[PDB]
Amino acid sequence: ELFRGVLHISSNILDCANDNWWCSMLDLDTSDWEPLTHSNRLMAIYLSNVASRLDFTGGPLAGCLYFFQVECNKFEEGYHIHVVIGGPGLNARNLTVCVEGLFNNVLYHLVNESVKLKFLPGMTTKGKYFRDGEQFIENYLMKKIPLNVVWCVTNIDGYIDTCISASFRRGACH
Repeated sequence: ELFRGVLHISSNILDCANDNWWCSMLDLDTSDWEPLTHSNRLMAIYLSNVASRLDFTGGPLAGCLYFFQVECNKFEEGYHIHVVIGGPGLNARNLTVCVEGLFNNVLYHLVNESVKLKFLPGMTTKGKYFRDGEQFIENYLMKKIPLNVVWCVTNIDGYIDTCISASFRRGACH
């Protein structure tokens, strides 16, 4: 059903933030989260920005189900976005180009320097794109606790609210 992939965000990209990134007007509901500040807020804004444009997007990404999770790199500085997405217009021949276009088109608006994110899809043993994204969400992504997971966006019923709920994420762990 749902594809899987990762985008890496080096810390150099955060340094190039312009006023459009900082002066974001969108609401980050941290009523059940850790305080989002500095680059964690910048990445939460970016992830919320990409989802916002996606909810009313057209083309192959219209009518798609998505679940994006930005997390801190486990051993280094920087972040990585776990990307789970799937839909009628979305197939293996355009998945990479659609995901890279979507995330980069938003990022261009928010930075001072020329940057590009590279999408790397999860591959099976035979090189075919993985399609176990919903179970990846359930068994792994939703079992992260902030601020290991920094922010999260989704349009899938059930995760629409639980995904940014620290108390619910601790339930999926236990």
